[PDB]
Amino acid sequence: TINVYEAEDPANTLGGAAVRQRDNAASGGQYVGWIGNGSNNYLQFNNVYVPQAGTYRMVVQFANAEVFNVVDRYCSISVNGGPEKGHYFFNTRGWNTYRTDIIDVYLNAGNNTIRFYNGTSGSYAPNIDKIAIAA
Ligand SMILES: [Ca+2]
Ligand SMILES: [Mg+2]
Repeated sequence: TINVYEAEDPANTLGGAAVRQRDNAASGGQYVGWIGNGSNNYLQFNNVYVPQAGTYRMVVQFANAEVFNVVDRYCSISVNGGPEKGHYFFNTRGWNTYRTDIIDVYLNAGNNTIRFYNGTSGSYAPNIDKIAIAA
């Protein structure tokens, strides 16, 4: 681990309906919800800093208890305004149950942005607790 960033960090940008909410079960006692149902309802991590250009592992801590019978939640991930990389996040079976999954990201030396969104009407990303970047 080279850096951890809480979703609710006040440095971050929340668009639209995305919102910081309290959960004692979450890291830092908060998470970001209502990411999705249109690309304007986004979470952007600002100033994700690494010393070297390259591919890193981004460990995402999240909750997803959607049912249709559990289902995955899709999220689009854009690095530095780049093209979306889609990820299907498994079901944690409870909205207060936070697990992790890994997504590879290409970062520049210095500060980077990472945006989480889902542009599909009625479709939501998981709730995001925090991310960690590992070299
Ligand atoms: Ca958190
Ligand atoms: Mg995985």
